[PDB]
Amino acid sequence: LFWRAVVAEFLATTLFVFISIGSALGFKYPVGNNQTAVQDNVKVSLAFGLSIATLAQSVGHISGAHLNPAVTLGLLLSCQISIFRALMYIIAQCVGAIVATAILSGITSSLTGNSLGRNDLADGVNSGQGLGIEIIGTLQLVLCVLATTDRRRRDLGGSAPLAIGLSVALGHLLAIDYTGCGINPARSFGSAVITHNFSNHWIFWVGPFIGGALAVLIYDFILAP
Repeated sequence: LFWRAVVAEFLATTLFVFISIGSALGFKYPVGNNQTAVQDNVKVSLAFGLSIATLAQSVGHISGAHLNPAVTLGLLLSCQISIFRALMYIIAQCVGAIVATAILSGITSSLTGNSLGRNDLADGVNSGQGLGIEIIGTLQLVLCVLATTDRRRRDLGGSAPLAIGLSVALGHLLAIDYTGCGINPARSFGSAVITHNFSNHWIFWVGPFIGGALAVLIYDFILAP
């Protein structure tokens, strides 16, 4: 049923976001200077992608397992996710992330103020610079998704969820640390709501939007017909 998908996406995002920040957080907690002075990212990129690949099987069976308003937005233009479906879907995806961080708050305290659960730009990375990164990051992800819903040389065989998550994993490998790999307004927002915002918030929300649109532009018009 229609409504079932909404809750499906909702819970899906909830557990997904939890795992994502859970890993990154996980390495940094036991008594400061021992292993995680600055964590070993490959684990983090992995979890971030692997997660998507798994629930994409479980929940993505019905809802679609978008877990990303931007991806849904890109899909809106091409995949035609219905004028009304998109709106509700984004609502469920957005709110779910919030419960995720909320539930994770009940852990420990060390530094309240700077980059804790949320992503931001470090040192010599001007906002514009940060913008292009996310633009491309999402552009990649959307490209893979639209790609999965069509014939392809020796067709994918069957590991569709794995392929997409791997695409997320790659998109992650490039900007996981660069921009905290936003490419998903839900992930950036969820963290933003609990700490509760910062002016730099626009970047991580505008990039995926513009990037996804640019992505379809390439496939739809030049790489589709």
